[PDB]
Amino acid sequence: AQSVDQLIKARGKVYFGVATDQNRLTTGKNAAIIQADFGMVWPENSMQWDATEPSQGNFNFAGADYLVNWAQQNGKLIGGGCLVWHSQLPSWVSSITDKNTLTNVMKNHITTLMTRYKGKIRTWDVVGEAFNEDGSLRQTVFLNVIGEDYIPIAFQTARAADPNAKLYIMDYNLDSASYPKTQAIVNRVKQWRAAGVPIDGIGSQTHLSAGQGAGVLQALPLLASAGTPEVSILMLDVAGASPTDYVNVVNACLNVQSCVGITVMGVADPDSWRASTTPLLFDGNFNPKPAYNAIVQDLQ
Ligand SMILES: O=[N+]([O-])c1ccc2nn[nH]c2c1
Repeated sequence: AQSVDQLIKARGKVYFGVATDQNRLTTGKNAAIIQADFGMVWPENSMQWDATEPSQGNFNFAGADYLVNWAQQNGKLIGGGCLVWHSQLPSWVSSITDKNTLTNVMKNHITTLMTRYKGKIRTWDVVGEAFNEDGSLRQTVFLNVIGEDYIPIAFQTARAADPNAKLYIMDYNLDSASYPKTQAIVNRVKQWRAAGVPIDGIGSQTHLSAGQGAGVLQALPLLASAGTPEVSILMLDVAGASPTDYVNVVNACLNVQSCVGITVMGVADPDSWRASTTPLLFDGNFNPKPAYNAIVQDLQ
C-alpha cells in the first residue's frame, strides 16, 4: 500500500501523477487514491479548448476551477493543458480563415486560461499533436491559416502570460527511437530553442501496446537529447498492464536525468478510454494491480 509518488521523490524525481477531473473526484475512491499515492494532478478534459471556450470569448472555468482548488487544498502539484490541440477544438475555431484573426483568437485563448491560474500551474502543455507520423508538421487549422510560426507564437505568448510555468510540447508515438516522428520532434525543438522559443519540455503521450515498454528505454534518452530542461511521460497507459511494461517505463524515467516524472491516464480500469485492455494500475475495486506493486518493488 506504498505511495509511488513518495517513492519516486526518494529517487530524485518530482512526481508520479494522474489525470482526473470533478466527475471522478466526487465518486468512488478516486480522491482517496490520489491523495495517498500521487503527487500531481492534471485535468483530463476540463481545461481543453472545447470545455473552456465553447463559444468565442465566452469562457467556462467551473470544472477547471474545481480541479485547481482540490489540488491546492490537498498538497498536489498541478499540470494544465492542452492550450492548442486540434482534436479538442470547438467548431467555431475551424472556420476561421484569416491569419490575423486566428492568431488573435489563439493568443487570447492562451492568455486567458494562463492568467486565471497564474502561479498555480507547474506545467502547461501548450501545443499538442503538432506532428504527422512522417515527421512533417500536421496540417491543422493553425498550420493552414497561420503557418508554422503558430508554434513559436503560442510558446512566446504563454511565457508572457505566466513566466513561472514550465511550457511543454506534447505528442504521441514517440515510443521508438527509430521512428521518424521521434527524431523529427527532437530536431525541430532544437531549432526552435536555438531561435529563442521558450520550450521547456517535451511530453511523451505514452499509450502503449503490450511489450512496447522496452522501446521507451531508448526513445526517452533520444527525446532528452533535444536539450530541453525537462522531459516527461504523459497520459501513460499500457494494454494488458503487464508489470514488465510499466517497470520499463519507470526505469526509462529513472535513467534520464532530465525526466521529472510520470503521469498515468487515470486511476481505475473501468474508467479508461480503452477499459477492455485493462491498462491502468488499479482495478475496479480500487485495489492496486500487480503492475502497481512491481513499480513499488522497482523503486525500492
Ligand atoms: O498527462 N495527462 O494525463 C494529461 C491529460 C490531459 C492533458 N491535456 N494536455 N496535457 C495533458 C496531459
